[PDB]
Amino acid sequence: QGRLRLAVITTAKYFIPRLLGEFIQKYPGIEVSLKVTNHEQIRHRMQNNEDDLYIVSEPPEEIDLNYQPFLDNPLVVIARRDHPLAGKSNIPITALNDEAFIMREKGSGTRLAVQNLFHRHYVDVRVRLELGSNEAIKQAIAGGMGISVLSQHTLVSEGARSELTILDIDEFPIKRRWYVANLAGKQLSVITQTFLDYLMAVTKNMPA
Amino acid sequence: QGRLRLAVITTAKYFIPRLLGEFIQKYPGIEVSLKVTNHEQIRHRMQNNEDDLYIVSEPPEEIDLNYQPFLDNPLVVIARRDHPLAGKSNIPITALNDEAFIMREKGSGTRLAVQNLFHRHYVDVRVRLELGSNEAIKQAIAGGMGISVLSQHTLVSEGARSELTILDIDEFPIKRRWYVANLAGKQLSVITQTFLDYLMAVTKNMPA
Repeated sequence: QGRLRLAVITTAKYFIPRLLGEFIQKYPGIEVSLKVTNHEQIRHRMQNNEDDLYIVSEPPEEIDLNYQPFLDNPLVVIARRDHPLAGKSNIPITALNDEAFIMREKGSGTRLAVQNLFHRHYVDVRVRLELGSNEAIKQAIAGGMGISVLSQHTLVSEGARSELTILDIDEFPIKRRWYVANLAGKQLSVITQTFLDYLMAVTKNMPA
Repeated sequence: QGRLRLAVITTAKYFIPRLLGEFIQKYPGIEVSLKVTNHEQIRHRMQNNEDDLYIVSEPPEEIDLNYQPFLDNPLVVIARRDHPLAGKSNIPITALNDEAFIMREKGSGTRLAVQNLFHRHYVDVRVRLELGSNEAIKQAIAGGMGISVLSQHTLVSEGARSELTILDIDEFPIKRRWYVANLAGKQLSVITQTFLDYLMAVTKNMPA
């Protein structure tokens, strides 16, 4: 028996549940409660010590954590397939200037990495939609409301008649990783420790 | 010009963005910030008066709101298509007893309606996964981790080789509606008022 409490960043909401399936067959006593949030909300969770484990791409600055990388999390430029640059290669990052660009909510680590990248490269995009969900943003792109940068893991749901496409823009993908983390020095439960080793083992040489 | 701040329940994250597309073409000055949450978190938003408009299915009890229904939000039983009851009709609600059943996070209105319905009907389900996201739950069902009850709006993404199926269980769908709401007596901005009328008009006799 036992409860495992996971908090994960938004982009891990498909992967982790799917991994839970094998895990839970292997340990039928174990209950799992999963919270899905953005990086800002997950810092608070960590500050109130709410969970056993946290999955993050960017470690919160003011929290002391142990962690291991287990999977790449490349962030890519997504557009609709009728975009004029769809299908083109070696697109300079300068081509993004003044493009209609949908942003995630404040507190998103996705947004903060895009902002840092654009600042670093003197890129100015035209933002009028701040949409607090990866799925909302994919819908907006599909409805012709612009391009965005999201985790490539969000495109795993896209099949068949997917309107979405990755633009091969320079400086992309934003190289980023998923980490499994716990409060530094925190004595981990045996359930927690078991999941952690399970996660590390199943992901060992896995691509994205 | 102007900013519109929308907070919506999780199940409205596909619909509303898609409706934003026509709206924003019509008013190119208008910036829209969208937050996506569950009912518990949206009560807090309302308590701190954070947004112009709120989309909810169940009005928070202790907040005084104006609101209008604009779209049905039927909650249905979802399983994987190899489920033994997949494809059967007039399934009594008693068939749910001891079924492996994935729940949403505490604070979900989806969860509270399922709990009320099951209590009312003396149904006990076997819960070991509490997954804080509709998408997480669809992934779990697809990976054979059980059945759940979600908004039918979450199945709009399912196409092609969808593993998911609606079980025709009695007492389902849970009849529920999306409402667009604002703090009672709150003087609405002209941007806000414009969106509201736009929403009401475009949804007027729309099915689900």
